Amino acid sequence: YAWVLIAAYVAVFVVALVGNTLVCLAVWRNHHMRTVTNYFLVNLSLADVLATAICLPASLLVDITESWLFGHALCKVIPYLQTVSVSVAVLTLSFIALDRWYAICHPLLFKSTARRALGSILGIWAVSLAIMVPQAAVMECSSVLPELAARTRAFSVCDERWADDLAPKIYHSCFFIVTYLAPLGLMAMAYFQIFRKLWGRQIPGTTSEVKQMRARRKTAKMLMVVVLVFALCYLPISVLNVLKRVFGMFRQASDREAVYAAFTFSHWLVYANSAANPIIYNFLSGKFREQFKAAFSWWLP
Ligand SMILES: CCCCCCCC/C=C\CCCCCCCC(=O)O[C@H](COC(=O)CCCCCCCCCCCCCCC)COP(=O)(O)OC[C@@H](O)CO
Ligand SMILES: CCN(Cc1cccnc1)C(=O)CN(c1ccc(OC)nc1)S(=O)(=O)c1ccccc1C
Ligand SMILES: CCCCCCCCS[C@@H]1O[C@H](CO)[C@@H](O)[C@H](O)[C@H]1O
Ligand SMILES: CCCCCCCCS[C@@H]1O[C@H](CO)[C@@H](O)[C@H](O)[C@H]1O
Ligand SMILES: CCCCCCCCS[C@@H]1O[C@H](CO)[C@@H](O)[C@H](O)[C@H]1O
Ligand SMILES: CCCCCCCCS[C@@H]1O[C@H](CO)[C@@H](O)[C@H](O)[C@H]1O
Ligand SMILES: CCCCCCCCS[C@@H]1O[C@H](CO)[C@@H](O)[C@H](O)[C@H]1O
Ligand SMILES: CCCCCCCCS[C@@H]1O[C@H](CO)[C@@H](O)[C@H](O)[C@H]1O
Ligand SMILES: CCCCCCCCS[C@@H]1O[C@H](CO)[C@@H](O)[C@H](O)[C@H]1O
Ligand SMILES: CCCCCCCCS[C@@H]1O[C@H](CO)[C@@H](O)[C@H](O)[C@H]1O
Ligand SMILES: CCCCCCCCS[C@@H]1O[C@H](CO)[C@@H](O)[C@H](O)[C@H]1O
Ligand code: NA
Repeated sequence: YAWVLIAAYVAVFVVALVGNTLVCLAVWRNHHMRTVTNYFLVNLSLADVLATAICLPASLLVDITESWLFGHALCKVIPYLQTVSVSVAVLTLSFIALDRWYAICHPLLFKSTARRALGSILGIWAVSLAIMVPQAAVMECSSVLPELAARTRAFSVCDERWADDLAPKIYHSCFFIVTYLAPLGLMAMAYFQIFRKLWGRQIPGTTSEVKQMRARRKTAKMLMVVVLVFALCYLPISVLNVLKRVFGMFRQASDREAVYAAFTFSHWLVYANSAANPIIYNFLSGKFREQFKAAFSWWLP
């Protein structure tokens, strides 16, 4: 099953790096692509490239070897970068939802500009980089057999170190709510209201307002799919983390094989999400589809 896992990780790594570079390039090279949503979708691609390039190979080696082969320093740095990336992704999706909700449901309160989106993007990185410092603090690299640590990294493990049994329960309950449940629950409600507004009863006297509304339905439909695919890809890892850290599950040696498989699939799924988003844009955005088609047909075959 290791060949199947390596191949799946290789496929995801290649599709994510190519797909996400194409998203960044399409927006950078084309003025018509520089919309508020597409600036945030570029930020999602930057967070997804950070995870794919630096964290995906380390995660594939842990899932294959059942050991940490990158030393003490990277045992703090790689978990930190993976968590920062999840925070940038979820906060980016939250700010898109917020932008679309105000623009469509409450149009005359806040100004939606590309320059304000760049300020929001910097804020997302500033917040994500700071709130994940406690995650890096608890990461520790230890050898299961101390007397062999000097000759091999085979029996070395990277894991969280907690001084008491209550602190990880409080921390991981907050982690789940902040990185998954509260932003996705709020986004679901925002998109339900956007759905009712865009697909609801047409108000008469609207100007050739008609074009923006048609364009908005296409974008909202795409964004709802991105949010639903994010919710599904991050559901196993989020649930497994809570059950392990808060409810003290998966500690029995008899279950080792079932637990290994479930956690390994949940780790791959996170990375599969970085590969999924450019594929979603290709099928649900004629603008991105046109750019990707140009990239594979004449920019470079
Ligand atoms: C750390 C977080 C950081 C992220 C922060 C950024 C997150 C920003 C994301 C999006 C911004 C947009 C938010 C807008 C949310 C809009 C919420 C909303 O209005 O829906 C309500 C449903 O409530 C309801 O009964 C349902 C009540 C909630 C159900 C409980 C599930 C909890 C999951 C989530 C809980 C989070 C709460 C956060 C607490 C501060 C009322 O609808 P209503 O009837 O008018 O009909 C709808 C339709 O028919 C209108 O045409
Ligand atoms: C507390 C963080 N967490 C929960 C979580 C909920 C939702 C989204 N991501 C992570 C974990 O499961 C723990 N971690 C994890 C493991 C593999 C992986 O593959 C996508 N993703 C995250 S970790 O601290 O970032 C870590 C730990 C040890 C080795 C490598 C890494 C990246
Ligand atoms: C091709 C690039 C893909 C890798 C993704 C990483 C993007 C860099 S985010 C960057 O992190 C810095 C931390 O020092 C902050 O100073 C910046 O304000 C913030 O914007
Ligand atoms: C200049 C001030 C303009 C801002 C005034 C806000 C008007 C409140 S509308 C209110 O908004 C909610 C969220 O969309 C819906 O759930 C409700 O059903 C709907 O009645
Ligand atoms: C819990 C929320 C944490 C996410 C951090 C982002 C905070 C918003 S930054 C702020 O956003 C404005 C528009 O939103 C821009 O006009 C500004 O120039 C910029 O500085
Ligand atoms: C922009 C904010 C940058 C700081 C993020 C830290 C990245 C992991 S390095 C690591 O951080 C730990 C505390 O988190 C400490 O135990 C170590 O001394 C230090 O080597
Ligand atoms: C807002 C954060 C809320 C986190 C929820 C923590 C619940 C974990 S189980 C709970 O933990 C206690 C301390 O270990 C024990 O006294 C109880 O017997 C046990 O049932
Ligand atoms: C704070 C974030 C992490 C915690 C989320 C898990 C909530 C579990 S509550 C759970 O609901 C069940 C429903 O059937 C009851 O049977 C149980 O008695 C009760 O334990
Ligand atoms: C959405 C992610 C949060 C998980 C919510 C599902 C409810 C958790 S069932 C959990 O099962 C354990 C083993 O029987 C017990 O220790 C706990 O009492 C019980 O609560
Ligand atoms: C979105 C998916 C959420 C799934 C949450 C899983 C929580 C189930 S834990 C555990 O499972 C056992 C099955 O045998 C039951 O006997 C126990 O009563 C229960 O505590
Ligand atoms: C904001 C508060 C959030 C509270 C969510 C905790 C749900 C309590 S279920 C209860 O407690 C422990 C897990 O918390 C488990 O060890 C037990 O098996 C289970 O029966
Ligand atoms: Na992602």
